Amino acid sequence: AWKVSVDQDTCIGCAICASLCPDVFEMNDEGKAQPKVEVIEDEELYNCAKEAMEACPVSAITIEEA
Amino acid sequence: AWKVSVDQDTCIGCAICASLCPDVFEMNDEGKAQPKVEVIEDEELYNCAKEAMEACPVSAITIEEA
Repeated sequence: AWKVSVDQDTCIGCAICASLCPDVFEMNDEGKAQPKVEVIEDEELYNCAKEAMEACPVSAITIEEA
Repeated sequence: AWKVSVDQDTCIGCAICASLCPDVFEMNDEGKAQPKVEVIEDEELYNCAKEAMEACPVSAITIEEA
């Protein structure tokens, strides 16, 4: 499994992460992304969030093995 | 998108679906499975939930076009 987090202050709110992997990232009240759950257990859902991570224009998303 | 449901009257609480797809299924205070989410959007999460639905011993899980 992997821990997933978005740096709110660093996120610029473009939402490509939520467009690429809505199963992990959603946009909140304040226009920033956040993960729906702080962990991902399935591999291909990991692949889904990793693509979103790698397309972040400011590297606000981090995914690390738990 | 798909809606995931667990029939609370038919669920035997063996937790198979939670072992198969922890990204979607969790056990409630009543000891029955329940989805951790409102809606699945993409293939990856859909595939994980579907594995769990076909393993369910009493057919408590449905995944239908939202």
